[PDB]
Amino acid sequence: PGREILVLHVGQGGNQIGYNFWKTICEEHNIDIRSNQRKSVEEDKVDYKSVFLVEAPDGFHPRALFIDLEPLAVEFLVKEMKLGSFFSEDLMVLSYSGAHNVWSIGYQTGKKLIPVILEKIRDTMPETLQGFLIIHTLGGGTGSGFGSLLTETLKKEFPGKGVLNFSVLPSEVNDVTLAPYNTVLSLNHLSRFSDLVVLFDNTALIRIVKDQLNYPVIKQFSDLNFLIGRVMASITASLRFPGPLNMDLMEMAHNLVALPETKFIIPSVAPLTKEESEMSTELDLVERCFDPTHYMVNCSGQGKTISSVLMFRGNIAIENAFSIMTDIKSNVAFAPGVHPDLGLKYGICESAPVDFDKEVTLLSNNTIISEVFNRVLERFDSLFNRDWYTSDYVNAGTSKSNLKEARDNFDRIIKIYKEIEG
Ligand SMILES: Nc1nc2c(ncn2[C@@H]2O[C@H](COP(=O)(O)OP(=O)(O)OP(=O)(O)O)[C@@H](O)[C@H]2O)c(=O)[nH]1
Ligand SMILES: [Mg+2]
Ligand code: NA
Repeated sequence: PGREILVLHVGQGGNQIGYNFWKTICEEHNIDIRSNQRKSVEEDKVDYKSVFLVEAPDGFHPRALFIDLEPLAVEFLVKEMKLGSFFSEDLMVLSYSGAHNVWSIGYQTGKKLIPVILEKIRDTMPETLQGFLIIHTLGGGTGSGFGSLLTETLKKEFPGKGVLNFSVLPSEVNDVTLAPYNTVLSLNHLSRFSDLVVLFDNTALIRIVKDQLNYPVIKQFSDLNFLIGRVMASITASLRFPGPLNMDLMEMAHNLVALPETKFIIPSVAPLTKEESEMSTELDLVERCFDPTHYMVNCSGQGKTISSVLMFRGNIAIENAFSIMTDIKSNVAFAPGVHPDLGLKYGICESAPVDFDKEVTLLSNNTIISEVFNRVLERFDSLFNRDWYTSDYVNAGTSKSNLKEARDNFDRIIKIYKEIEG
């Protein structure tokens, strides 16, 4: 017993992403998400289901909480996807009134539900829990504010356990005009209390789906969020299936976080289709992961990699994984202080993702984060310098001084990344 993880889904986006994540986890473990049972004994594989799944005498359940300040996103999701016996009511923490896209309302209002959330965690979490994953968007009010509150709360209440965030940044044109405030307040909070923040944005996700999967249309967020679920599943695969070289959450964080502030990570995965997994080399897949076309954050270029984690899944030639390392270091730009022999952390798992031959997942700590964050800062300043949209932050406990304090700390993080870039 040990290595267990609890996943908290917060707000509309965080819970919708949760559907794709848990669908992927059940499929990888050959669990029927509708019956809660193994699909069969014969195809039960040697694995460690307890990382994300609770086995009870009646069947399997997600080690998850489904948290929102309004009920519709979760209720509609559970009905449409027929999740009623897996996303069960005892795992939901729902209110009625919404955060109205204001971080401060999400933070304040969420405080009222913290006792129930802690009781549920303390009621069912094994003592050996290794950590928490918080799934949320940063541009709305509940994912951002309540997610921030939860990051702070768990790090304070459970010292010694990992707190990792999977966080969706605003799109290149924001689809919430308040998103700069909500994103700066969230990234400030996560810089204080998270151990590692894995970032995504919808501009990059849409580009990948349209250009790598060539979907003719995206009608529901499930046809975008599957990419976030894929990253979450694959970087934990070596906790759940056999393989030559396994790694846990804080093992990956320790290899990535060069300075305490540099905890903001860009993920990528290759290939995106089964057909490509059958006609690709380890070299080709790693090169795709390091290419901006595959980054799940919208970036202007390759940037400079400070540190990276690569998970090789499936039918992997270990000699190829090792021999390409000099080629990665020669062909990918790394930050000036990175020694030629350093900057790579490998995990190798024998389990391929559903029906693929092999797959590589990259977590990159990259100086280009400074460009992504600077753009957020420029959006923030365009509102804040005019005093636009501040009233309902002020009315919910975030003074104008507090907004500025969060902005200035955010800027200090940007400058650390820019300094490392050289
Ligand atoms: N990738 C992805 N983005 C989403 C999803 N749902 C919403 N978004 C994005 O998330 C941001 C809006 O945040 P929501 O998650 O809707 O807000 P919330 O956390 O429910 O907060 P409130 O509605 O303000 O209480 C926008 O940038 C949306 O485009 C989703 O399922 N997947
Ligand atoms: Mg909402
Ligand atoms: Na909303």
